[PDB]
Amino acid sequence: KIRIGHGFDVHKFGEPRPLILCGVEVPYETGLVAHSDGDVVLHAISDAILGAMALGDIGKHFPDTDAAYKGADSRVLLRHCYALAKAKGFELGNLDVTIIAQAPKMAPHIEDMRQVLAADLNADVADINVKATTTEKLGFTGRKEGIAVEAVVLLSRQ
Amino acid sequence: KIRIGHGFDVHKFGEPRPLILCGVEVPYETGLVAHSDGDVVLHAISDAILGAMALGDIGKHFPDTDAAYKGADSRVLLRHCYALAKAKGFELGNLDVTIIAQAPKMAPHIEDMRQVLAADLNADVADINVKATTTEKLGFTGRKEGIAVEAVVLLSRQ
Amino acid sequence: KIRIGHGFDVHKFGEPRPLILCGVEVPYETGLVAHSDGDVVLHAISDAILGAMALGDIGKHFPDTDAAYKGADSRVLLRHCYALAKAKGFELGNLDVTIIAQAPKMAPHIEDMRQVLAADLNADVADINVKATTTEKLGFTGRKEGIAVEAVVLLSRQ
Ligand SMILES: CC(C)=CCC/C(C)=C/CC/C(C)=C/COP(=O)(O)OP(=O)(O)O
Ligand SMILES: [Co+2]
Ligand SMILES: [Co+2]
Ligand SMILES: [Co+2]
Ligand SMILES: [Zn+2]
Ligand SMILES: [Zn+2]
Ligand SMILES: [Zn+2]
Repeated sequence: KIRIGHGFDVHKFGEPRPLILCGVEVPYETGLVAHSDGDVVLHAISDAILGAMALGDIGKHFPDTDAAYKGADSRVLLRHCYALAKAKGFELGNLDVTIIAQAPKMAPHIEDMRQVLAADLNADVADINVKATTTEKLGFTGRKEGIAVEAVVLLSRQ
Repeated sequence: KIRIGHGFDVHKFGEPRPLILCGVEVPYETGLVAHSDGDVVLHAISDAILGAMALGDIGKHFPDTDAAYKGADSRVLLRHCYALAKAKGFELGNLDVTIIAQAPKMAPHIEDMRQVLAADLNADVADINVKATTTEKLGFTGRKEGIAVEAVVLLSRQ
Repeated sequence: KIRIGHGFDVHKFGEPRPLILCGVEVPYETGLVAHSDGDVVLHAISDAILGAMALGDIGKHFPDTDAAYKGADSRVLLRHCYALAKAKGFELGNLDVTIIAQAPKMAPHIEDMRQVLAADLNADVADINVKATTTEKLGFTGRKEGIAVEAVVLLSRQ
């Protein structure tokens, strides 16, 4: 059995702290506003994994009303979601992620991001893709208000 | 054979009628503007199912220019789409849906929404996921101008 | 083995040149700004194919800093991407594309667009779907500032 999932997340720029994206610190003038560490990339991937498994979403599992998650490293959340999939007998088929951001430039960090995911998903990096595009100065990402991320995943029984 | 589909839909708030989302009435000051009942969630799912089967989209099947479909119940339209899939020998593998909205609050309604889909797709609820995220006040969804939905589906032969 | 991919692209209107979408000239008062011919539909599909194969994105393979791609017909880029998949032992399972645009009207062009893809992907048109939706005058698409495209693909080992 193969199961599909989709994730989507957005956070706004403006938090004076390191910009951590897909577990990688990317140099920038500001960071992302969030309850947790603000890793919008890992959140979208986590929601895709929960989604594929019909386990709801990260708002259910890791609520922003709970101080337990304040400033949390989002790799902990990602690993929890993947562990739920593994406990149900599934593993990664393949993952494809699209970072939608006007800045910063993602290209120098893509490989480091793929390696974070290979480690946390106990996967071959050949089964993991991270991409980036701008929206050519259009919309909220084009105005540098924040970053959006889309992810799709296939999980397979084993 | 397994086949993938993707749906995306948006409607604007402002129509003085019940807000029906994934077949569930959610309390809100206004409803969604559309030719049919405005159920942006079922529309996106419908387009994902039509899309997986290479049958076009809801604009083709249930045209905005067509009086038959003025105020149409979107559960009826979803079931039309799924019946076309079944006629081609396919059934639901699994479905994951992402509601993108600042308001209303979706969490209290998720399970009711899943149960609507399990009934309308004659499917096990374990194969159906409905998620929601805000965009942290960014973009037209973040400003409560309307609601966006993304959906992905896998259909399998039998 | 089956592999999933997702692509997303946006370009802004305002280049005085033919509007080429999914390889098809669509009448409109202006075209799209881009380094290549600006075919946002083929770019998104290309990124889905690269993504499924974990080969990065069109920014990596066809950089905008490189004059070799200036004005390039985006069918060349799509064919390169698909050829990489074929070289790795994969072929099209099925493809579903969503053009997100307030104008121009896509419906008259959908079948021509599908035929471009059936040719370039050496595929049966029954495995190829192209959809369109508006965002009901919301956001940058709704304001007719540009066009966005989402695509999902399933590739299967040959
Ligand atoms: C946010 C979202 C649903 C992203 C999914 C992919 C995407 C950007 C699709 C194109 C249509 C869209 C939702 C545009 C957003 O305009 P905007 O909200 O950026 O416009 P505005 O703030 O300039 O009105
Ligand atoms: Co979120
Ligand atoms: Co629509
Ligand atoms: Co792009
Ligand atoms: Zn988040
Ligand atoms: Zn609709
Ligand atoms: Zn492009």
